[PDB]
Amino acid sequence: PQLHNGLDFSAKVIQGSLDSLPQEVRKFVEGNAQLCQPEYIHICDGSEEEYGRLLAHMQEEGVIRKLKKYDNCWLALTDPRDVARIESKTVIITQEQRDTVPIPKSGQSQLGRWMSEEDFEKAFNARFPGCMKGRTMYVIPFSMGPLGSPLAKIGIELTDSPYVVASMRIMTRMGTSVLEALGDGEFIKCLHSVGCPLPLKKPLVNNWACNPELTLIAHLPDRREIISFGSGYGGNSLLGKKCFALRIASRLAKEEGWLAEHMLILGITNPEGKKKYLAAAFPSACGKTNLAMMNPTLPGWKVECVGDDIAWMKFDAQGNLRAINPENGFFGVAPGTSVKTNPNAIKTIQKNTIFTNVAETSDGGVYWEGIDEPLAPGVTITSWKNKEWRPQDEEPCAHPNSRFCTPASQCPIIDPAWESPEGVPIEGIIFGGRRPAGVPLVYEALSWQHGVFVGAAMRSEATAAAEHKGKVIMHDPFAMRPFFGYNFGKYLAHWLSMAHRPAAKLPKIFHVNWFRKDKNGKFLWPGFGENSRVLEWMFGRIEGEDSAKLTPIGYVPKEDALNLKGLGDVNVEELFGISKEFWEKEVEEIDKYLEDQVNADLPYEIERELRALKQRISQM
Ligand SMILES: Nc1nc2c(ncn2[C@@H]2O[C@H](COP(=O)(O)OP(=O)(O)O)[C@@H](O)[C@H]2O)c(=O)[nH]1
Ligand SMILES: [Mn+2]
Ligand SMILES: [Mn+2]
Ligand SMILES: [Mn+2]
Repeated sequence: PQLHNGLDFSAKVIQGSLDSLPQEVRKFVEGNAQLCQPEYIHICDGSEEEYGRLLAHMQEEGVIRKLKKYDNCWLALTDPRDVARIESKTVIITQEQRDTVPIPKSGQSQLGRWMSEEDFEKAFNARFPGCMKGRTMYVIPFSMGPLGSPLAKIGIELTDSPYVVASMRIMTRMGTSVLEALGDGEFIKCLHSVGCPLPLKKPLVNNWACNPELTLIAHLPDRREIISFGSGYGGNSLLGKKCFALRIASRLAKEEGWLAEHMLILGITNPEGKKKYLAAAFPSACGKTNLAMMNPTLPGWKVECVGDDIAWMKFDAQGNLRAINPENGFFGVAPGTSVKTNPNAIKTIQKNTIFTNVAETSDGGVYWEGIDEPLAPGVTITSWKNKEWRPQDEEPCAHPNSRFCTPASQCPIIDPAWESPEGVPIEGIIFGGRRPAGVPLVYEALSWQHGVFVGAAMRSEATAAAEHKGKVIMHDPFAMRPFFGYNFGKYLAHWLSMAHRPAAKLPKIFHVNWFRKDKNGKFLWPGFGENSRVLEWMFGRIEGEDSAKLTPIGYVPKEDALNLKGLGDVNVEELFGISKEFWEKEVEEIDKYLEDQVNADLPYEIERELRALKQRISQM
């Protein structure tokens, strides 16, 4: 009810009907409409018609450009201040800090950013009231995972950015069919605003609405709410990806007995017609997308992509670990993507794809560093800064975090079961990162508990994913450091508890390093499609082949166990060398890290593995 006309936003709905929404969806929409005060409300139906008008609208506003060279591809150029997912502005709200992060022993926690309810209410009320003035509030009903899938979860994102709507249509299942599937069911509440109410008080750069100063990405697992303000870029605004599928989801999985992980999923078929599914957790910019879409160099081997970033996993009745990709597309880094590195990505992004902050060629194409493709005579390049760009300048023409947003269905090697609601059985889990020294090409864990320790001990050199710079080696256990939804110590115990499941078929756990370098700073391993040779060894090890040698850090391939034909010039000694001096140092850093960062919440079995690894090394 009401005594005036300030609560019924029906007159501002320009597509859809507040009446057709489930009760709790309407309250969520109208309540924030009253708080944010949008000029219009647009309930997305996910149709092609809506998508086409949205793109046309953004093209008329100067928000996106049409890439004439390709089929329905578009380029967005962001404010240079809003070009990446901001980890320092990402917080998780719980009544108790210990629910979100372990209480460090000495210093500040790297496993998460906790904020109290009281502090968040002050930050929230300082940002959102009236933040959508003069703008349209889009209502995105989206499903993470195939509709009707047992591991699928439904969310509603409210946003004032048509760029977010278009991207969410690619990255999720979005439209009217989700509302019908949701019914009166529970849903994750996602609220997003670029934080630029009209009239504008700060001139917009590149027609990119954003509020860097007030940027804040908040998670409230207890209330099932994601609240993001100030940024329109990727992980900050596509709330189903990191905020939902990893942070919120990891907490739900802990409660409900499954796993939400930062893992690609790929199926691999060998020359004998046997096919296995693998999952791999690498930190950002460490090769998940290249591995998941690999073009294998070994004849008779086939790699198929289920997903390249997020895996939701759960043991089924038979004891198999089943995984689904909850996403609907790929949001991959553009630079470095070439025909020789990731030809399957090139084939995917040639249509129905949105590019952000890559360079544009004069003939309506895209360009970026590492594309490894010559341009025709006369073709000029416009940088992501919307300026004439020559290869002689030091400015890269594409931002290092530039992106393509492409539908997964267009991947030529998309797995025929990538949308199966039952998921795919995982028989192996891979951990890895950028280690320039010490860590061999591949080793296999000695047990489940050691495997969990291997994931917890993961380290990798600073890349260009968050706001980290320089050449530093940091910890990123399970490749989840930016994404833990709850106490990491409890996360370890959750992983360890899977070994207690009856009839559980635990997958083998491997650790790979594509990035070891020699004394000259040159990669010892060619990588890319050649990684199929490493997958072949894992494949045989899962079948039980006696191809492993025992070392202090785990099992490594026997001599001549790796198919190295066609290479031969590879320095195998330095590539699999295990140095006592290096690993003595490695255990100590892991020890100091786990002791400080996990402290009282470190499971004993993890501490035992650390002690056991320290002992085996000391006997070298
Ligand atoms: N040396 C080497 N580099 C790689 C390999 N795979 C990927 N890369 C590089 O790592 C960067 C990011 O790769 P990407 O697949 O997007 O990583 P993701 O963010 O985990 O999906 C790209 O620029 C690639 O050139 C590899 O096997 N060897
Ligand atoms: Mn990722
Ligand atoms: Mn990627
Ligand atoms: Mn145990």
